[PDB]
Amino acid sequence: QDMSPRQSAEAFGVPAVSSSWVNQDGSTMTLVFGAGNSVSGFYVNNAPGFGCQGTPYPLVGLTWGNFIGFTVAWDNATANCNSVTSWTGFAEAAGSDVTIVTDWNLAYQGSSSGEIQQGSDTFTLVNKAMKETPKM
Amino acid sequence: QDMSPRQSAEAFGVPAVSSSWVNQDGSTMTLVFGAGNSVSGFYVNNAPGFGCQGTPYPLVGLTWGNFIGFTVAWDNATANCNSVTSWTGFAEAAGSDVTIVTDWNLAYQGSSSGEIQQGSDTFTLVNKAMKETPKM
Amino acid sequence: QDMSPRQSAEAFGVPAVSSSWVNQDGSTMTLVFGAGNSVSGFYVNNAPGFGCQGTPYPLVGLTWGNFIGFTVAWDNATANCNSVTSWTGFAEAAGSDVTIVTDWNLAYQGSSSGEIQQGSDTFTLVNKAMKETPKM
Amino acid sequence: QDMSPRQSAEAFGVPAVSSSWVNQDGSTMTLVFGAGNSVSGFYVNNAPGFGCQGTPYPLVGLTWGNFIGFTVAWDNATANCNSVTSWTGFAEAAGSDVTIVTDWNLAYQGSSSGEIQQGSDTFTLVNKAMKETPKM
Amino acid sequence: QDMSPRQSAEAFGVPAVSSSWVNQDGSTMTLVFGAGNSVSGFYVNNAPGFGCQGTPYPLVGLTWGNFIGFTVAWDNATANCNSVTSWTGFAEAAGSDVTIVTDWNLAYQGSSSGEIQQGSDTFTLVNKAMKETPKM
Amino acid sequence: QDMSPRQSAEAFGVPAVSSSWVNQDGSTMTLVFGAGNSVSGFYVNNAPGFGCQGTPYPLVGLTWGNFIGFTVAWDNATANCNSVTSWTGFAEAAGSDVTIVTDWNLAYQGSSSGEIQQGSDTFTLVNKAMKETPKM
Amino acid sequence: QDMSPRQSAEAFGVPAVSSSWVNQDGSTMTLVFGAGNSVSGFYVNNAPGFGCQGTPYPLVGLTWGNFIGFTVAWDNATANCNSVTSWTGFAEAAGSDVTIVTDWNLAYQGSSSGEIQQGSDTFTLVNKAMKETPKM
Amino acid sequence: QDMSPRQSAEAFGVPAVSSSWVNQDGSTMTLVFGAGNSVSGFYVNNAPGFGCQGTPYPLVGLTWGNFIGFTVAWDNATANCNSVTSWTGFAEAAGSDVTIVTDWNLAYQGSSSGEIQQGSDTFTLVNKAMKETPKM
Repeated sequence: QDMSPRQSAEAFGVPAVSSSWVNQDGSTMTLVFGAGNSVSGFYVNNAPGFGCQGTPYPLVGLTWGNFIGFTVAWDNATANCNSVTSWTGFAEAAGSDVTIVTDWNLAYQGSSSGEIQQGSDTFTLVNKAMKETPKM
Repeated sequence: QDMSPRQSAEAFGVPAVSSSWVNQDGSTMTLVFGAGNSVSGFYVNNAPGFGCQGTPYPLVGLTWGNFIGFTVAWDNATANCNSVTSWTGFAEAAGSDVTIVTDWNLAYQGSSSGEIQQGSDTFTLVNKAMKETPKM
Repeated sequence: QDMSPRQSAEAFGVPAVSSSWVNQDGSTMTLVFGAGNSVSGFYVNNAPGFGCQGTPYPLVGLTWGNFIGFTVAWDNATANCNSVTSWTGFAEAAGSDVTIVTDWNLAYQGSSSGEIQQGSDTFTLVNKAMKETPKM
Repeated sequence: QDMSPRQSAEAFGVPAVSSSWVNQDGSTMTLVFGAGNSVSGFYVNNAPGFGCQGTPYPLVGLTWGNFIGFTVAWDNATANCNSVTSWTGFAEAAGSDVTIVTDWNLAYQGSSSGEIQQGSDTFTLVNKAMKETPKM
Repeated sequence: QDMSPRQSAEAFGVPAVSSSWVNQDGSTMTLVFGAGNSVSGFYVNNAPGFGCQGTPYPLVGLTWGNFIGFTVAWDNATANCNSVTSWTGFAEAAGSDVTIVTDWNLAYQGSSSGEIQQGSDTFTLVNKAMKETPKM
Repeated sequence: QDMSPRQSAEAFGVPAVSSSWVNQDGSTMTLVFGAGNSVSGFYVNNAPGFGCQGTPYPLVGLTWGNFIGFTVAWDNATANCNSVTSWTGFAEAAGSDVTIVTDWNLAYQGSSSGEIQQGSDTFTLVNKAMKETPKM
Repeated sequence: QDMSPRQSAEAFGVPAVSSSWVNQDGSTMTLVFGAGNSVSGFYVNNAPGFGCQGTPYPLVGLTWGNFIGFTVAWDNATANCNSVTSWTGFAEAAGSDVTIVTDWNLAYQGSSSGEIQQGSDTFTLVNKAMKETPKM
Repeated sequence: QDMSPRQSAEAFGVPAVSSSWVNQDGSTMTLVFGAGNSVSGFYVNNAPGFGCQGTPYPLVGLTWGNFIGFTVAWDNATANCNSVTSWTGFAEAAGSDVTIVTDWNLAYQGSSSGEIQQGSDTFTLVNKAMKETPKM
């Protein structure tokens, strides 16, 4: 019935409970599946024109099968951008790769009220590089 | 420094760490602010045409200030609709009322392919009903 | 020695650690077996004339074998009816169905004095509804 | 909004988060109020004609204001009686004392099926005796 | 080689992680083996001349192999005797019973001074009584 | 009501929750007062003729007022002496000149059966040395 | 006198429990002071010639007063450089900045042998940037 | 995937999760491998000329493979030396003849500012002595 971390990750299409990802903007995140359909990790935004680039912010969400959603609040020790984003989407095998198709909403303060900017990210699974040394 | 539950709730616009809400469809949810910008609670969906209606599903998200994001996976002990939804939005006063303006995304399995349906929910704060009795 | 969740669930008569139930009134609850004979879940009361209807309230109890007891306090973020109810009873097959035969007591505030109302609920196990989709 | 252990105990009518009690049969229990309306402790049954007399069994329940319910499974390391009892009731000041009026149901295995035996216990608060020595 | 609860209990000479015991005075206790050599449980003193008889008091201690030590502070919700006792000893076969042979020290306040009383309790293992009705 | 760590320490006659001690043989220990009468720490045995000397072994016990009991199992990652000891005793406080008078029992394997050796240690409180460099 | 997070951070010379830092190479880290002298956080290496650049790696360590030590294992979901680094050093005013002066050792596999590289990083405290829109 | 405690130890070259060590100066420590690359334990400093000798101080660090880093803050309940040290190094394993080659840095208060002393320790693994009595 209830999914373990590994089974939840396998049902999403990934071997490991920890998984590294990059999107089309070069933005990166780590996804960690846990108990009760949970998802945790960290997101680094490298999207052109976005404040709060280049440092990690925590993410939390939930998953079932190929489907996922997660949110990031743009708050950490380095920089706050007074906004939060949630992604929702699904996972598919796209060759020997694994991708995630998502759409996202970013809620933030505009000139006269709150606004919500929409977008779309496609994430690509990154194989853990076992380098064998820290030289080069 | 960092936001306590009461502080986080206050910053969002609500006097108490737990809060009940209802949207335009009669959908209901409870929101509980915790530490490190966390958000948890339960969602009961009463949206016309939606397949997992009437029972509570866990939600989890994050907040900062007036801004919020959260996710429900459509899986509990009563019913599974093989899908997840994420909401993102902001609080704002509408008189002595408090509302949450959100846009949402629902990722689910279509005929051949993953699909993302989109929409908007507005939530209105519901004061804890204080009866002296369970009799009518 | 001591009962694990799955073991405790099995001994009670149910194949899975989480289970959904409905009584004669359409009242619903979820039951989750844990360690040390524990029982937890949520109750939604739809009993005619009852003042805290339609929303979930936490329950907690204990089990051994076919036998169970649990309590709900009529307090959540939506509504408070200044009362608590305890159920006690046993599981028994009724064909391929599983039922819980319970008697209950509700302690509440009357006109001058604390009062205890009594009754009987029968619960019937509800199989997890497995849709491929949230669309209809 | 949410009650602390002390406030929950005060709302029940007792100074301390821990409280000792004796009923009309000389049965004894300890009540420990916790967070989220919780109640834990231990029950020793000295009721004429009951197996499982004279050792403590854990209790769990919930409370709001003067109202309480809690259950005991007749299982511990000393003796199992394959049954569980839940009490429900209310607290009142009865002179300088504090009492609890409860009714209870005991679910157990009868000769041809499950049965539920009802009863009534009145518990009296016992002041912690500070003896000042273990001699006499 | 770090011991599990079952392994620790088995090395002490009992089949199970929880065990019930009785000493020469009718005093009773429950022993629970944990991780890191740990021991917890509950003690009921029915020794002639001791205050603080007839109610359970937490115990805590450690074990290695056949050897054990544990302490009870004479403080619970019912009564405080402003004193503590420690037991130290060993398990041994006495026929097909299992016993624990122990010496004990009780520290308490005398007429002018701290004092330490000493003696020996021998404990015999009690099989869990499976009565399978609470009738008798 | 319940005793806090600081309160439990102050009652015992020491101004901090963590405290350092040495006995007549130069054996040393640290005592950490916690919730629920609890006591934990480490013991370093420098007693002539004892086999498990010079390394720290965990202790646990309980306290009330100026009374205390604790045990040490003679098992850690350096050496095992297949034995356990418990101390019971009382504190005697004049300012920062604080002593614990104790008696102890050592249970171990003799040549033909279990045996218990008795002894007395006097512990004296060591004021934390605040040296401001590791240099000499 | 046992230090709280805020007290520990203040003794190190930073206002807050979390802090962001940058070293002479553009490497970045986040420091989080906890209880029991503890330190945790995340490190991003942008040092010239180092593998495992540009992603966050957990750190952990301890502190007393102005003094700190911490370790990073070069392993995360993105990349493993089969090596670990520790930093040790002290905080000092440099103008109205706050710096940490540190020496470090990196242990890694060389052509035949374990090897240890050494150097110095100086870290400067970065104020949290409150941008209050994610635009730019 | 993620490394278990046992796996992390085996990778480091030691057969148990808890392990005892001694360096050239007779300083001793215990190393405990846990989840997430984590390392904890205690360090006893017997180095000539060092101010915080003969008592255990906590360590924490991280490991990957045969590489390790850990720090000790020179603060405990016996003595504070207002300084911290970190070791980094690698294990060298031939059967049960296992060594850790390390280098260390000691940060402390000099006469005019912070200073960092460097050194090298070689640790050698000590096989847990299984002595079967505390007697000699």
